[PDB]
Amino acid sequence: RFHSFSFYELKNVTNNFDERPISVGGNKMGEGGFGVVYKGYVNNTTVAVKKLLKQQFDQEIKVMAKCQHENLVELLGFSSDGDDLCLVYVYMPNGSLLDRLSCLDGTPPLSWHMRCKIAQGAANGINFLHENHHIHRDIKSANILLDEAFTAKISDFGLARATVMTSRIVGTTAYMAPEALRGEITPKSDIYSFGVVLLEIITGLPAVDEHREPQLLLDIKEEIEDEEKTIEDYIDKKMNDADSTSVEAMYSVASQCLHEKKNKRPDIKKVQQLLQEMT
Ligand SMILES: Cn1cc(Nc2nc(NC3(C)CC3)c3nc(CC#N)ccc3n2)cn1
Repeated sequence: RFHSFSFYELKNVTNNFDERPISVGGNKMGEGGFGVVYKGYVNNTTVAVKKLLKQQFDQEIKVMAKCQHENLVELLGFSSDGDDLCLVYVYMPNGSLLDRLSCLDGTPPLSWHMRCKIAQGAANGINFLHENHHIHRDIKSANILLDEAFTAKISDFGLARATVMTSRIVGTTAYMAPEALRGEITPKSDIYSFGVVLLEIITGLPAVDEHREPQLLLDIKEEIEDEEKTIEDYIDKKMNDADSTSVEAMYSVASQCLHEKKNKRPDIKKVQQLLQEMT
């Protein structure tokens, strides 16, 4: 299905992998899942080039082939010329949800209306993966990309897995479920991580911050339950269109996702249903 590249092609499309900022004159859009991503070109389509480990390259293509959905990023191609490896996708013009929440490079803050659509879209993408018996294992705002219409697209299926335990604990610790940190592999851990994403959407705060109390965003749930704070205290001030009702409705979903006991968390279908009722 995917078009097979050759390293020279990609070297050139990326202006010899100009690994520097776009502001200056480079091509580096960013770095992430065991790699770097630069803006590239294929005739009419702008591509994202993921220059990289081998087993994470092999799995990404495996998962991408069976999992095509409007809320999953689309893989167009790749190149496997030696130890230098490359993955190629439809370029997401509005980058990651993490970067848009932080207004990286001066992009305007996302409105509450836009935030609600992104949360629903991301929940729909997770639903598709769970329906297809796949556990993402690295649900985070850096892995939620935004297209030309700010439609949420789940990315990075390198750690994805098709109850079961592991010796190699992998993921982003600020987003990980307690049982995932203990080696358990369960789709219930993806729900917990999605709860952290929902808190990031409401607050616009990063999942972890050394210079903050609490350092971990997931801990604001406790502050609220203990009444040391309100959700209203944490609503992102960079919005003019949030209303208490839908904000509290999204917080309620986030709160349920963040249950310490995995079996007490809602499944993705209940999450999707609850986010749809919110609007
Ligand atoms: C403004 N801006 C647009 C972009 N576009 C973009 N960014 C991707 N990753 C980021 C966020 C690290 C750079 C990306 N990633 C994949 C999948 C992978 N790897 C597929 C498409 C992508 N498109 C980035 N900043």
